[PDB]
Amino acid sequence: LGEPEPLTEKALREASSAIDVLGETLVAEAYCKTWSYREDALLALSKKLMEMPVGTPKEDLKNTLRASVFLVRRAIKDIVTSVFQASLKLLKMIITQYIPKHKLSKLETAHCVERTIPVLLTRTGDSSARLRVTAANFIQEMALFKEVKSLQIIPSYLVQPLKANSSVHLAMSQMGLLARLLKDLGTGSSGFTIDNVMKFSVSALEHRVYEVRETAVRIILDMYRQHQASILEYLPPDDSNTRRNILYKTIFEGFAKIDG
Repeated sequence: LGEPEPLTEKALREASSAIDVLGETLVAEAYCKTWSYREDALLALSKKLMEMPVGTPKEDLKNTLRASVFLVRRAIKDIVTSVFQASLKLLKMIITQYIPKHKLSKLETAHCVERTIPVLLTRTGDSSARLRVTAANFIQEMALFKEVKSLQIIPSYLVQPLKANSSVHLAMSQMGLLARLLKDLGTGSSGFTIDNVMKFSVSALEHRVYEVRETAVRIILDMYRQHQASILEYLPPDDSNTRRNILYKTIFEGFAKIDG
């Protein structure tokens, strides 16, 4: 049980503000090469956050939240599973317990979500299937927490178009999350719209990976079962020249199958 190594010059400037709020010891623990210290820092921070009394000044509560979110964000990228899992436990406590306990605003909730969800989505492209599932399940869990659901933030990340050079795992995970949360949250108040969903799905039909294109077809057909006529403007016209692309054939005779 030797002490954590010192922070590098780069880490020092990067974590400058967190050091003032949380102290150098805890930040050094979080940055060091010993996973059990990285884990302990997050669990210690978890204890510290919930022991802060109700009447604590709002600016101290917000600073502490912002410094903690800074550490959660880096720990979501951890190379050891236990540290990754401890960061999710901390993140959940901040959004679901700390914020409502101290009656903090929607801007704080939004800050937690905006700083962590994009980094968490990168972990849904991990090589480990068990890690992809843990990351995806947590995103689904946060998307349905009452305070986060109201902000409509998470659906907006899930409809962002798939990059050309995107991995097979990353693309499949995003599509899986889109389909599952679209069914749970629906259209209107959620942040999903016929507009952004179809825009995403039609764009995915040009992806290099067969399985990505195939899932886009499945989502388009599901949107036709629900919304019928209002999605047709997003697609090309139904005729035999369009049907010389094999995917659009499947879609349009798919539409024909769904009707009489």
